[PDB]
Amino acid sequence: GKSPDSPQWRQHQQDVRNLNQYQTRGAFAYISDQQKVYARFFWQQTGQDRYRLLLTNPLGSTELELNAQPGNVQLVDNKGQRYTADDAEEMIGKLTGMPIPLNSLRQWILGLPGDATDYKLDDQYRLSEITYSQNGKNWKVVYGGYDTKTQPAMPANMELTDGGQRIKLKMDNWIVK
Repeated sequence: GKSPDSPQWRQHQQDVRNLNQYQTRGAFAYISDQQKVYARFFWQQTGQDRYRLLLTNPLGSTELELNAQPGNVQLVDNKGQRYTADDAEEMIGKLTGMPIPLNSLRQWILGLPGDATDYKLDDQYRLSEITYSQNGKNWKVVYGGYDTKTQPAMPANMELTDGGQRIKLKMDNWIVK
């Protein structure tokens, strides 16, 4: 698609990084041969390295609560037990069985490649696909329709796959500042 070496893509990156707060919510789905997790999610982010992920059950209870800051991450599991560790990815994988690539997601959920260098844009110069190798772990990110009701537009449909595990995100809306 559209080349990343274009003023439109540079402008989009700038507009997203110029933001200081991001918040979205929607439907979350984690699928693997070991487990299937369906829940409503709430993602709140401040800057590029601080965020909160909340997964709530259909009935209203918390299935997962994760708050992350560089080198400090707190997690409340599906049984309500709270833990603190230094790395978000190791922590979510070890405590819930869902090895979600949170460190990368804090960039990808915003429509930015982050540490990834292998990616492509759609006709509107918006992130469309990403291939990220993380220790033999090739993550494949596919973007669906964007939320064009915000400025800049933000991702509203995302699918992440590792070949085995699959994570689906569908955002109802966003609030950015």
